[PDB]
Amino acid sequence: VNPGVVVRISQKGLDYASQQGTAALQKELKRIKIPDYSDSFKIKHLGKGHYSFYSMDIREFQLPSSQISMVPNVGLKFSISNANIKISGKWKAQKRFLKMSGNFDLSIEGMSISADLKLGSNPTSGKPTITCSSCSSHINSVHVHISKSKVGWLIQLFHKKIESALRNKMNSQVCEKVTNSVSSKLQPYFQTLPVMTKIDSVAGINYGLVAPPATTAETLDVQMKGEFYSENHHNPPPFAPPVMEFPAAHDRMVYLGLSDYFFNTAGLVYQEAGVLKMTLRDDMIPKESKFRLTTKFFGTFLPEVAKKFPNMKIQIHVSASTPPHLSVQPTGLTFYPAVDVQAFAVLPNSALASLFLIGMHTTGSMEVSAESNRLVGELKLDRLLLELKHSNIGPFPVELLQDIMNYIVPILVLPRVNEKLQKGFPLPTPARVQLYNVVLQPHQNFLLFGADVVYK
Ligand SMILES: CCCCCCCCCCCCCCCCCC(=O)OC[C@H](COP(=O)([O-])OCC[N+](C)(C)C)OC(=O)CCCCCCCCCCCCCCCCC
Repeated sequence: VNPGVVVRISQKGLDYASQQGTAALQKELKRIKIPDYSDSFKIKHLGKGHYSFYSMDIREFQLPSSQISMVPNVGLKFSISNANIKISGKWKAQKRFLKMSGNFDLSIEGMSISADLKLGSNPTSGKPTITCSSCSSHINSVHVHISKSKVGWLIQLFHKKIESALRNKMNSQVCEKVTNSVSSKLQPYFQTLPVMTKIDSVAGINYGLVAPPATTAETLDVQMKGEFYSENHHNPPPFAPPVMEFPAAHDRMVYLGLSDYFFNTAGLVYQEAGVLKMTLRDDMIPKESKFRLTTKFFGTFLPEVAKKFPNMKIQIHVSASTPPHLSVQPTGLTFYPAVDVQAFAVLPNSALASLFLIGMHTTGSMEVSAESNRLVGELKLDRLLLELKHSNIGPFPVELLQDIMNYIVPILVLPRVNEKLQKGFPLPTPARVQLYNVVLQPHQNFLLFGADVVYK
């Protein structure tokens, strides 16, 4: 099925992911435990004894450079190159009754760590997966700076008996940490991505992955369902999502393709739940106005109203007749709302007497922006078109209600609607990230959302 939303992370985005990762990887690397090395010796002109290098602690583990390359159709390749591991510890040697002790410094440089990241999807939950398929460290030199006392044999000893085991265990510990951090911390983090985002008492958005993440030459492509759903009653959309093929760029870190299907499912869900309705009472209009929802006022042009229903208030019911459409094109987004406006006369017992039913429809601009990690918008209308559907007070020129419709609608109706639109809809962002410096480029059948991300 064509996805309703597509997320494309660019190289700039991956570079950021790697910098945050490496930084987080440094801490785990600095917590590696290297054993104590105690062994005996017997040198031709020195004698027999027991040496010991122990109580070693990692003081600095700098990872200056890190990089994530994209291996088309395969995955990511994480690489660190000039790793510097500065270790410190103590040592003690004993020759007969001679006891010698002191601290020592060790420096491991030119360490290279390479790891393969494989991306997948979990169908039963719709969450992305990431695991480390391969890892390999590599140490170039080991500078044992016990340069403080004339004890060359001990330094010779370190290189001839200990170095070969230290490096091997260091290379294993590093890849052990990397592999673990991926499964235990990288994967669980990217699963904070919203799958079933509940936005209110009525709707929610389904951001579930509909296929495994595809790695290309220059982008990591993520396909999401992107359809507003209802929990009170499930109903599939009478349309299919468009193929969102957009220019892969590297100006921003991430790019979202928000299809028209996505936006239109919202309209369907809110309509069918019977919530796009509103009651206008005469007391909502500020007391200092020309128009009044009273039969008296309506008497100026429709009496009838004042003739059958003498001096009473008027109540108007505004409801959506059909699901509001939203068209996305390179010029901008257009909204097509159709409403049923029915006027009732409020009898002295609070009962409602149907006056007439009006069919209104218009065309407006839907502007879209982003605040925090939300998608907000604002609706603006054009001329309103009235149509008379049925009248209990006889046929009349439906054009007489134009002035009333042109006050009520933009003063009473539009305001409430824009409040929800300005509240917005949650975007598919993982935890602890905020989107800044965004660009919204309208395209044919979908909206392009580009942005930079900042990880807390
Ligand atoms: C696709 C979603 C659309 C929404 C827009 C956001 C899209 C994401 C684009 C990247 C920008 C966001 C950066 C996220 C940072 C990644 C995790 C992090 O910083 O620390 C993890 C966490 C870091 O730990 P921690 O700091 O988060 O919390 C742990 C704290 N301690 C350690 C004390 C317990 O776990 C790790 O292991 C860090 C990375 C180690 C291995 C390095 C691997 C290379 C880097 C990974 C980048 C590849 C990701 C590919 C994404 C594709 C999947 C959709």
